[PDB]
Amino acid sequence: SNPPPPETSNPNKPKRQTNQLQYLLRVVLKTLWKHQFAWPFQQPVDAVKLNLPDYYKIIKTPMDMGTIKKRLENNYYWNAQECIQDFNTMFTNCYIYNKPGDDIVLMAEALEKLFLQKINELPTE
Ligand SMILES: CN1C[C@@H](Cn2c3c(c4ccccc42)C(=O)NCC3)CC1=O
Repeated sequence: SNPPPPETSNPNKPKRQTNQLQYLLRVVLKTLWKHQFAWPFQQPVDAVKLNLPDYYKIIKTPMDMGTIKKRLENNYYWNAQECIQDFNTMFTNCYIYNKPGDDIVLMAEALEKLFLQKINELPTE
């Protein structure tokens, strides 16, 4: 009914950290996760429960911070850009599905503002 949970662990992928991946987990994710607006974004959108039966028709690639958090904890990302893309996909999804001015879009905008500020201080590759 809902799409399967996105993959958060990669078998046979070696454990490798980078400065940027460390920053994305220990600074960026940590700051966004504790924000008062984080909660709609802490797990996949359950469009069946939330009565959004057109959501998956519009959103071909769902993404959320719970998935990102698990991916970072599991060292699923090969590089920081994959993780940054997941954050960007999450925000884009919100902006192309919901009416501007709806609470959820205002919440996404506040989280993205903080995200982009932290990304301005991303360590150089
Ligand atoms: C990440 N999500 C959550 C989904 C459910 N949803 C919506 C609002 C909303 C507000 C607070 C929690 C969930 C909310 C809102 O303002 N207008 C309608 C949609 C839509 C979406 O893209």
